[PDB]
Amino acid sequence: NLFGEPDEGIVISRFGMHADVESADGDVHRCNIRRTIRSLVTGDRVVWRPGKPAAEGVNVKGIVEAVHERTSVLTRPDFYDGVKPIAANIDQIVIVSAILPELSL
RNA sequence: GAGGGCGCUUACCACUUUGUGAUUCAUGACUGGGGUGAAGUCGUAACAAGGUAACCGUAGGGGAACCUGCGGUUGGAUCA
Ligand SMILES: [Mg+2]
Ligand SMILES: [Mg+2]
Ligand SMILES: [Mg+2]
Repeated sequence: NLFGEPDEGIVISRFGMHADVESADGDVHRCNIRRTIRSLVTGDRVVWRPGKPAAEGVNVKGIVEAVHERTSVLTRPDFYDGVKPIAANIDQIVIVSAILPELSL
């Protein structure tokens, strides 16, 4: 409760119980998520509010309220896990491989 | 004179000092695991004969669930 300013920002990472949300200027600010969120991935623009600092200048978390529409999505299914999206909202993929341990085709 | 007092000295001994142990609390870089986490990643181990029957003890292996070797049990199916 007692949330802050609704704004657009880019999610840095995903940690299940919470997520790292970068603001519109480059501020690392971790936030938890809304219970109605079906999925949240790395690099997804969201609607979020950075809570309210209890101590003056020292805040713990904010919340991520809403999720914008997807440009792309990387959904890969799995046995006994179902279809799970990994990443989204991307234009280019770079397949990176090495000769060690193996280089398969 | 007898005797007493003072003073001195000795015995006992508190506090106090050094050397060096035992024990206890607080602090403590670092470090060992474990628990609590529905949505995160990695795999599909076990529960059906769960797709190499499982489990226990022990040794070795490797991100990991685990696997292999030896021995035992049925808390195993199908089987005469
Ligand atoms: Mg299995
Ligand atoms: Mg099995
Ligand atoms: Mg056996």
